[PDB]
Amino acid sequence: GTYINNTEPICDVKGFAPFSKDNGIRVGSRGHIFVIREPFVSCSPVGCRTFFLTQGSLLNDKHSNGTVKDRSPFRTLMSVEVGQSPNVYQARFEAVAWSATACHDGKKWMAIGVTGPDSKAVAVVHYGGVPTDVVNSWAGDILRTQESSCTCIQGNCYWVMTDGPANRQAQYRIYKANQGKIIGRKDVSFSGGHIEECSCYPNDGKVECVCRDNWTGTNRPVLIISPDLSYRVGYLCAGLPSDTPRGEDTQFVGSCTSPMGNQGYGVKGFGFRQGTDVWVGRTISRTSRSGFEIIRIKNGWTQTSKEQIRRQVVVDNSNWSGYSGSFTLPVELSGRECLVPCFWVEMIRGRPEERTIWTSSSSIVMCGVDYEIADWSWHDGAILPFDID
Amino acid sequence: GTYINNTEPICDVKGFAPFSKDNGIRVGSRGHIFVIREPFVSCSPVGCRTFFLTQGSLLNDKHSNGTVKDRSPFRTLMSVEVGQSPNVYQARFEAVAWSATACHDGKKWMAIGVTGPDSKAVAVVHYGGVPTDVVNSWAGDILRTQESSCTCIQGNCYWVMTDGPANRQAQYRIYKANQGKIIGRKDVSFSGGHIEECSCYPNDGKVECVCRDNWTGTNRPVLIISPDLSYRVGYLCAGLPSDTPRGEDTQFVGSCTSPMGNQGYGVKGFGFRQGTDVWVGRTISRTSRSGFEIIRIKNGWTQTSKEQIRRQVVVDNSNWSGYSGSFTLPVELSGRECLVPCFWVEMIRGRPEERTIWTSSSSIVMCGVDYEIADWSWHDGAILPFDID
Amino acid sequence: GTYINNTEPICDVKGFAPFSKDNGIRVGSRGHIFVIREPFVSCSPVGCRTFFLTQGSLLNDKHSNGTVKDRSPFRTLMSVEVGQSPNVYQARFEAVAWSATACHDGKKWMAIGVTGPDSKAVAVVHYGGVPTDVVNSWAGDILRTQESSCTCIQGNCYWVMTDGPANRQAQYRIYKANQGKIIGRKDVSFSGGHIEECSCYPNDGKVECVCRDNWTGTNRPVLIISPDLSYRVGYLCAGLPSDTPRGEDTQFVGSCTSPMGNQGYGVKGFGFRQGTDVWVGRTISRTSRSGFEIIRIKNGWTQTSKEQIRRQVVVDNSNWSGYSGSFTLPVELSGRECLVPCFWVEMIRGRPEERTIWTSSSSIVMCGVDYEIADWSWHDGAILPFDID
Amino acid sequence: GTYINNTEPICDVKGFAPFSKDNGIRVGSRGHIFVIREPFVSCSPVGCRTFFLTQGSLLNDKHSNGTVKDRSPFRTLMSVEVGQSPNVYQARFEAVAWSATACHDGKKWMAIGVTGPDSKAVAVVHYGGVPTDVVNSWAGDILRTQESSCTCIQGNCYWVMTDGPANRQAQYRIYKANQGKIIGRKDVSFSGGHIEECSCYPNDGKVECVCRDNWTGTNRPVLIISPDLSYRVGYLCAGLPSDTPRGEDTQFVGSCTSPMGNQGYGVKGFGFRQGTDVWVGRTISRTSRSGFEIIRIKNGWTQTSKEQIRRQVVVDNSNWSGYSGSFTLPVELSGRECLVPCFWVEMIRGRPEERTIWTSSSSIVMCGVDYEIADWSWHDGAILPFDID
Ligand SMILES: [Ca+2]
Ligand SMILES: [Ca+2]
Ligand SMILES: [Ca+2]
Ligand SMILES: [Ca+2]
Repeated sequence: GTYINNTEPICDVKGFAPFSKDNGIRVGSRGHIFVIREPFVSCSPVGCRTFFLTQGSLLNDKHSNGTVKDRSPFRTLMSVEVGQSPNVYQARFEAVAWSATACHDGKKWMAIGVTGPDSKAVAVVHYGGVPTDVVNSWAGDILRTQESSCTCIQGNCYWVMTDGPANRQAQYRIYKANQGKIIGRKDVSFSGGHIEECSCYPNDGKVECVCRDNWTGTNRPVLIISPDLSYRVGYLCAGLPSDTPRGEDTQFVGSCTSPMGNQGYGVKGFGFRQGTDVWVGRTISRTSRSGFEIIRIKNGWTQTSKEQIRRQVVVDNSNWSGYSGSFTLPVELSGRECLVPCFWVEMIRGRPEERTIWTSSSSIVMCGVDYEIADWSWHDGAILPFDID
Repeated sequence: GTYINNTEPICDVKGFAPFSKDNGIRVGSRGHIFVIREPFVSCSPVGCRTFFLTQGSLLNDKHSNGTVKDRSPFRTLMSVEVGQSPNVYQARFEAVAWSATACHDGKKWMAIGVTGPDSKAVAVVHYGGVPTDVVNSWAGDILRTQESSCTCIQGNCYWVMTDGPANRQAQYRIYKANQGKIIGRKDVSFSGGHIEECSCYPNDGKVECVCRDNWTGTNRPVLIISPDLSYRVGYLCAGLPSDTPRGEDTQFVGSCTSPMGNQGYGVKGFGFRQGTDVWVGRTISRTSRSGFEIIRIKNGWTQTSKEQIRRQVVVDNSNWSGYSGSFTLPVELSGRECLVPCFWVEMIRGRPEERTIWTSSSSIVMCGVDYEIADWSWHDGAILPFDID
Repeated sequence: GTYINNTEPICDVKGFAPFSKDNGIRVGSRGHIFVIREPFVSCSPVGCRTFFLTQGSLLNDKHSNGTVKDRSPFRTLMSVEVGQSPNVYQARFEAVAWSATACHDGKKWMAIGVTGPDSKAVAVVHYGGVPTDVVNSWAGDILRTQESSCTCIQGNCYWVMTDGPANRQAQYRIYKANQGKIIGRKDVSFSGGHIEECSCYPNDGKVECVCRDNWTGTNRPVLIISPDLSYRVGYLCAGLPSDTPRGEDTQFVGSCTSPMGNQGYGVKGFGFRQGTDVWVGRTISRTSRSGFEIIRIKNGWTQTSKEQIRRQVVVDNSNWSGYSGSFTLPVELSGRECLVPCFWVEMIRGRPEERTIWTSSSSIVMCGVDYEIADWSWHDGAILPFDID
Repeated sequence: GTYINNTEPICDVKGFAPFSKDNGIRVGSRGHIFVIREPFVSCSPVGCRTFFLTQGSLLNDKHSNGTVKDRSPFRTLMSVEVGQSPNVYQARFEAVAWSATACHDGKKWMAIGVTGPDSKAVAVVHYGGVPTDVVNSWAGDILRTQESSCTCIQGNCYWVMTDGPANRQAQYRIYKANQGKIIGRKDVSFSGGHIEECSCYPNDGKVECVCRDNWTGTNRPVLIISPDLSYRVGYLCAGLPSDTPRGEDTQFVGSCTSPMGNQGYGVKGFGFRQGTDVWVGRTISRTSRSGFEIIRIKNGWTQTSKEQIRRQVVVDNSNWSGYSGSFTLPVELSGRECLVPCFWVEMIRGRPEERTIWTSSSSIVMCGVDYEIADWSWHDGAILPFDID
């Protein structure tokens, strides 16, 4: 007995409890902490890990100068245990990557890193610490993936990739792998729809993803993947937009099928089905990546509901946030009969918003519980500028 | 076979042998050492760990500026092995917390961290590295806990919490948990009595705690918890006060039922029943947190005894001390038939007493043995001010 | 079940996927990273490790002054997991050595370090973390070895050593060991031929090595070792030279038996048999250790072929490279039926080519896959000079 | 199966091969390395560890100022794997101690640290990471022990302690322990003889120690302990003195029963019985702690032999040495049928000999092999003064 089932329903939860906080930038003032982005969480049967992209550079060093390309040859995926800062001396090497996803099937870690050139990039699949397969760019335009946990059901692991334009129609694929080896792929037909940077989780033996529309939608697309790779694709039905930037709530009319709101740009974000309701994350500000709030919509997975019945602030609107993503706790760690829904929020510090040569981020992680949880702000807390500035 | 019984009597001991000393502040002059408070010890079947609260900041860095609130959003519970300094690169993440307790039931670590807002704070229970339950503030006034080892008997783990005023009547609860899940709670009726920051241990299959009175008592309250959660509550009978600040010994009349001494303030401290005698810890000074001595009182658990029959100095009255707390060694590590009683002393350095921007502490840990042990001073030993000062 | 068989054929592969990159020098600007050379990779059943030679000195420290002899008494072999920087606090001690090889037989690591004086040096064999045997210099002229993975087949581990002149005829031996103990040696007769710094791998139950000629050959010698230690020895047949320095390709006529090209000097490098084809590594420049390319030659293992059918650039010719070496993934990690061929490239920074007091290197590791992989440059990326300069 | 037998003869060896070298001071110029003394080696069934005494202070920090007492309250015993520098972030806490011994019985580590006051000091026995027993000073004059590996035979572990004057008659005891608990002690009658800082090893099911005479002997005492604690005591028979300081070899007449040479002072050192021969370590200089040489004396364990038949220099007489001590490799690591004899040499840097505020040391470790090994110098190699100077 070794593979995780993950065929159970997602736990229905009234609130989200603080899991961990790494304080990485604050520690980085003096300690040896990588400059990072996308601090995503994923879990095995023994514990949860925080994954992150590095530039081979440390905070308070000249190499942190953020003029370096995002898609550089120095870009690597590394990991630490959840709540550990992304420090050099505890870190584990996962992949060469400027885009990533990772997940644990119950026996080993699977990690996928995209590197190489824009026009012909390479996704290298790792399983158990070594390359086992690859996917080459199929559309020759920045092959890329979730930047969050992929999802593993019964020994088969699932993720979503995109190749094509960052601001108009692109192409989308879902992938399936067992023990490091790709055993199926499907092209997701979604004309007029855009998909990036999906936040996925298991629920009831399917994969559900809530992704980012970077073309015209201030709502988030939703992708529901069956193990045979038939999928359903559309938009989160709810009548509140959860992308950033977005328009006022009052203005918004939702749509189960179309992007709405007619604005470009975006941020990675997430949501969890709760029967027919939905929990949705978003920044507080509609115009910038500041603040973090999670909102439950009555019937918001099946209807263009604006029925808000819960709201918990996790980062206040005076503080910088960023990407967020989803994962779940396995049953063997949680001890429950359902899959506990959890999320992470990245808190971006430095350039552009602040006068620094560098940019990094830290995180606050939260897990669904059966109780209301009070509002508070678990913000980054670093004091900028730093010495190297 | 996995759960620890801890149903055995506490070892009767004539003295306390040095276990470990981390030298954390001294190392922090150059190494990457968290700024800490409450360095409590707790043990599993494989070893003992030192837990501590951090601020996400390191010694000799600007983030150590101690103007930050105690109950900040950066506050986390972390741990290292006993005698390791609270350094970043060996540390293990336990909880987001500005108040904590932890203990090991024989299979996994249970850790409890309180964070969130004063008026509606959240205790998050961790078991095996993940959230499994919570307790929300029931009195909306700084929900808080032991800052020391909780106690585990036969797979059920016990701790004490307080919600209410820091200087007058507050409310007190005891909690019981199995595998991360709360299975019972009881309100402790104690009118006119105050309870904070309890130091508890197993003895004979009950939980005994020696807590801090921050209202009127220079004596320490005592709480004795049966596994069904019926409890006995009162004050340590002995005719010597062990709180700080306190009045002269000669002045003092003890009380098995009431606080005595009629002074406010306090410090976390401890004691161990020895049949009907008691070992009690206290600072040497009656007015400040300087020095550390442990005293055995003949019949001091059952009578208002002033019969002192042993005294061992562990920190001299020229050196700063602080909180102290209790724990026990499991039988599987100790190899004995009784539960060895052990304690830790925190040694506070920096503000208020010394001219620094920061405040941290280090520790000396001691374990009961069957021999008299000579007086000495295992003091912190750091040389202040530091560079950042 | 514990010993690795490694009796399987080498995987036939169309390309090489990025495995890892440590970014060691970049991190060394601020972190505590050894000054290194020869960052070779070798793997066990549980993972792959990067081995390296240190000088007991760190980057950005006065001890990194590179006036110290290469064959100094401070020289040690240490290791980290693949893709971890050669940092002090994750490193594992392997041997005292200014020349090395290491490999894992399926039960334990075998490590061999040469130290001591030029005229009578000592190779100390380590197995399972302790000395188990030695080989003393047999020719009293810088006893030395592969600086890469040795090769283990069925519990017996194989390596090649050289004792004698660095620029003319020297003497060569192959060694065989089980559980740390030498069980056979053979002198390799190779008059007029030179062998240094062999890069070997298992294939079909023999050991094949592609070594460096430092006397007259711009082609590489090839050594094929049977388990009874009979061997075949000659030169890589192919009509393209893969040493550096070398002459133009157009000029070159290959030879299965003789060194060709009539130039001295050299660099450690590698190649893999693919049935009758060969993959060969080389620097891009013919005159300096800049760039890295891998080329497949149709029939290049059996014929003086110039039939190039694949070429993948891994480091561009604007960036410094260095030594390269080979290893293979075990079947138990890879999950395949063949031995996946992998290599590493060292990227040298600092003196001579650059104005620094020091010299170190970092690495990019690559593994054979069943797909073409696009050209790119995974270069070191450090920004020199450093502070200590 | 868990306890080590260690009832086998000591391997007869013709030379000593380099095991490891930590380079600790050199790394300490930039890394976070404890200021140490007595870097002794001891081994379990899984590997060998280097133990060391720290002051809670790091190299290049103001706390390294060596005005601090040797017997301070900050003094702790810590350990790392053999060949790792004594760095903070890999170190393991063993005991509070300004004098120590440690050894592994096959199941757990036993560690013994002496701390507390000169006139009534406490040895705390640790087994499996916790206190299990103590020995209080019996003569009220600096209770102290080997500063090297103790010796474990069949689950019973043996060490030697001294209480009394450092320069004239003192009292000596041998101790026996199983699973952390003292099960026997014996007073060693040795009138006119002095014993300090014994270097012991198992051989043929007894414990043999070669100790330091700090009173009148430039020869070393020898102690042979049977498992029932009857002992034989005398001096190493050989006609060459191995203490430092000592008189010329030519002058010396050995003695199996008496100290000879009539000089005070001393240094910890070692020797190994080889049937009736002896290997003996000593500094090269007769007047200072410089150089290291090992010499085999024909019949030197049973006769006042001056028959020198082997000599291997390990540190040259231009370089600082210091204490040395003995240990053995277990059969389960070594794979042999005899106990391999190994030793360590400490290389002292800084005050007194050099102009520094601090004093620390590094080490070179060596293990017996069946071959002559060439002369060389594996010296410390640090470049003093350091910055803090
Ligand atoms: Ca959008
Ligand atoms: Ca009080
Ligand atoms: Ca050549
Ligand atoms: Ca002497």
